[PDB]
Amino acid sequence: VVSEANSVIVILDRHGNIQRFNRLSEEYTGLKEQEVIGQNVFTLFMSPAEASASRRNVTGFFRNGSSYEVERWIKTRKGQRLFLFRNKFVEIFLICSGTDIT
Ligand SMILES: CCCCCCCCC/C=C\C(=O)O
Repeated sequence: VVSEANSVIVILDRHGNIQRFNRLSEEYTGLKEQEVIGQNVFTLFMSPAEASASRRNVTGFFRNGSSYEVERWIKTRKGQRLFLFRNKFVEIFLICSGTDIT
């Protein structure tokens, strides 16, 4: 293996259901891409408080959408971890470019 990635890259739809789930995201969660595509990212990987605020962002972003950055406490195999996500359209899908800033 010649190289690795430094960012958790998850692609979502307006409902928050996962479409792509890169390799670093699997290592953080123990769940492979095949398991989580079609699954809701909010209920899977964040608490109710974070899920609430995030789900409104994604829904609001798909209405009047401008690229933005967000800090979201994510729920991983080693407890919660804070990620900076750079979010933007590809318009059906939302690319989430995350960095563990814990
Ligand atoms: C362990 C996988 C974590 C992927 C979670 C995606 C978070 C993307 C954040 C999107 C909208 C927001 O909250 O403003």
